[PDB]
Amino acid sequence: LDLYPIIHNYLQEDDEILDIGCGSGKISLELASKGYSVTGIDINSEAIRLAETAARSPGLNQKTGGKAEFKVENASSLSFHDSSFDFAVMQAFLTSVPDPKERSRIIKEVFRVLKPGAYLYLVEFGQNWHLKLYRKRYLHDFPITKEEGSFLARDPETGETEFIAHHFTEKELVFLLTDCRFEIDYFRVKELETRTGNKILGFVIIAQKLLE
Amino acid sequence: LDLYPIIHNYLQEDDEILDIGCGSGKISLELASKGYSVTGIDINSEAIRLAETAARSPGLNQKTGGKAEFKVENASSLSFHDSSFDFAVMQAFLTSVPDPKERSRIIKEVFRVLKPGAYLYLVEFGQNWHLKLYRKRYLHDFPITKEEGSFLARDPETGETEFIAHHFTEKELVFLLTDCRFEIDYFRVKELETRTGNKILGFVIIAQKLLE
Ligand SMILES: [Ca+2]
Ligand SMILES: [Ca+2]
Ligand SMILES: [Ca+2]
Repeated sequence: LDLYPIIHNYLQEDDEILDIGCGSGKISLELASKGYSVTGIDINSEAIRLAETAARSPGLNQKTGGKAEFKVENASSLSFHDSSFDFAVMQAFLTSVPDPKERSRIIKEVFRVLKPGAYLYLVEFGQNWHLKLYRKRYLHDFPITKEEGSFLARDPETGETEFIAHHFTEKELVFLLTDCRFEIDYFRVKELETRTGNKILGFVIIAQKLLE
Repeated sequence: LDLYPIIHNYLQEDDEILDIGCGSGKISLELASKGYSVTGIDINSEAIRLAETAARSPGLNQKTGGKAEFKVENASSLSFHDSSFDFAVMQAFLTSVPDPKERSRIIKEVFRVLKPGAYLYLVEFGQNWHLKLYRKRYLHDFPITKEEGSFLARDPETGETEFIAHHFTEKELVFLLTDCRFEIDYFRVKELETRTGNKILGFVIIAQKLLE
């Protein structure tokens, strides 16, 4: 999952960027390389440690000016102040958050730490009902997950449950955003690659935080 | 899956090493780094391409003298001459070969391209019957694979069959080797990590090619 080019139409030179769910920091470091100041955020210290590791390795940059810092954070309770950031990126993050109420609380937090009229770049997987094998997985796991579009990712050799993944409907994603006072500025359905190599449909969205 | 230290008791300074099933070349490059001349072999050009890619990247070496070359090969029909190599490494390779007759033909080829009294370093996964989830997988897939210890690795999100994996019994591995005139010099049962992160028991073996 790379950064879609569209993001560069909305970024401005001195934007302070929050990367929510940075993992081991691929995207944060790519933005830093392009001259942006980015804070990469993640709940687990493992990922954050790896990210600061990667962040040392040199000669990466295609531009000057950027920097990347990483911090362990709980996205439904950010340490940062209101209006701390010019831009947020949320790439395949909410998909790993099993509680729909937890997801709104995260969006409210992003809204809070973003300045007025700041943009949010969001990429998520859609519910691929049209794909027989995904329809089957959704049908099979609903009785367990009890949420529509949430299913279990399983160990390939063993079939043991590893984690809960959620796929979104357009309606659901749109309202998650517009209920927290974002406006949709850019929206595409795209073919995305899952963390396991499947080609499925998802969404690329640029939302803008409304002025008070 | 790293190289077990034992290998360094059997390697000699100017050994020419064959790495069968080199993938993207992690192990070949590690041996090259340590000053060995190594040929990394793999059936698919993708892996080989990546390997020559990785092989360009610099500053890796902890010793001088080594080099790594990569070639697309079919292991049951090697292009190399008899007695071409002082040492062979076969790490989690045979596990991906679904035909037990194909596996003997590979061992015969390794025997052929190895010099008299050369060593073979082999690492493989054992049949973990003691692990309930592996016992269950073996039981479930036998009717499909029709080979004992062979099962299907499945897509984590979708459950679709990706590939056939084989786990070995000690008897089976021992005879695969001793039927082709190797003698077992070193043998350990170790806890290994699967390509998907499972901790299962397997084998580390140093076999020696018998003198004619
Ligand atoms: Ca499964
Ligand atoms: Ca796949
Ligand atoms: Ca696992």
